[PDB]
Amino acid sequence: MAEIKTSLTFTVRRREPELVVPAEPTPRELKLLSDIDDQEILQSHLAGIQFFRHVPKMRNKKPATVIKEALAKFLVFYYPFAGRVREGPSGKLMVDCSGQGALFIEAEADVTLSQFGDPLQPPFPCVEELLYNVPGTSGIIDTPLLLCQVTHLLCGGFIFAFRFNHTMTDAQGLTLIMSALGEIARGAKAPSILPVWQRELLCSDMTQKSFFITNTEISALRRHVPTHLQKCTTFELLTACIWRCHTIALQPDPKEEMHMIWPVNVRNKFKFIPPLPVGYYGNLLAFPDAVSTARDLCNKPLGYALELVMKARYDVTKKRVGSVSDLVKPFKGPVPARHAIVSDLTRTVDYGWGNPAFVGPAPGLTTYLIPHTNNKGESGIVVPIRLPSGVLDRFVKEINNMLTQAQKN
Repeated sequence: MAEIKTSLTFTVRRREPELVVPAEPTPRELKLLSDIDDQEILQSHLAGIQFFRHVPKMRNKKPATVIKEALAKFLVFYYPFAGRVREGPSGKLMVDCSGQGALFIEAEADVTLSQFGDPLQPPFPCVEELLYNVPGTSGIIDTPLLLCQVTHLLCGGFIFAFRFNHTMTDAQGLTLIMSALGEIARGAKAPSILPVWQRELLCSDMTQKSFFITNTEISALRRHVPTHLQKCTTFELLTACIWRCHTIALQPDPKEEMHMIWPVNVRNKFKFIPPLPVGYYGNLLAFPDAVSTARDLCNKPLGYALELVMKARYDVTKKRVGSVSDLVKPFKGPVPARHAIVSDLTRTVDYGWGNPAFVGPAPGLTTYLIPHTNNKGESGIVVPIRLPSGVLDRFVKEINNMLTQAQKN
């Protein structure tokens, strides 16, 4: 199984980050975060990256400057994104909407869009520099809720990176919000969709390796499972494989309980009554939780883990009509420690330079299924696994063994 090493590196020069406040005074309120965006597993950050080719007619305009000023005007409507989150009484998190400002970095990079390769595909080099981690930012509470970096290129293109605080929205929200920002950058005076905020309706020694698996091997793994389970998604399959291997490789007590947790967006999977509000941009995620004992995962074939993953998916999606509060629920209980997390990154913003050349995303195991078409014309999936060297080599060994077999028969 191949490793993918990023072989591009460049200087980045950044100015000092600036607080962007809404261009117009906004309401000073104390808003509540819903019970979905409040849950522990979602108390992280959520990151994205956009690549824009140079446009000659846009020569008189500085993308950082258009975007920064757009941002001011955008924060007028999305004024929670200029607030800080913090601890309510009891154990609930709220947004202090006082226009403190989002963070914005203007940067330049000694490199050109072309030097990234054909095509633009992740994982990207030097991303830690494209979107800097200003010290005193990475906490959930009392930090800016949005951090964005515009970095312009020697070729006249530019990269736009952004990190949202994940208690405020999810990837789908991000899409809406990014489009809103784009229309305001593009001359509009209001987003096409006017945002609402009604989160009450939802209350009541480590080493890294990235691996490419060709659709060849995926095909093999598919043909090596029970036919009644052969119709799964390739995400489902690969997550089965990772749960299985990570557990074997983790060398834990055969009695330990093993959890395989992933986000599933239910914005468009359920038909809600009452419907959702038109400008809702709160978190809308179910967390299927596939469990098994260590020893069953290790002793049984991949079909056991796979079947369990699909029963998990179904169980969390079983009901398809009802209220949000009945249909969408937090992850039950304290997220375990033996858990493993997998996000699916397999499934049109314009600021004046057109649509992006690429647009995507920057103690237990947390990994991503990243689409990646290879050097020679294989679609496939890149998995950025990171573990301790002991665990990590054992993880590769076991996943390699499964690979050899699945095709070799």
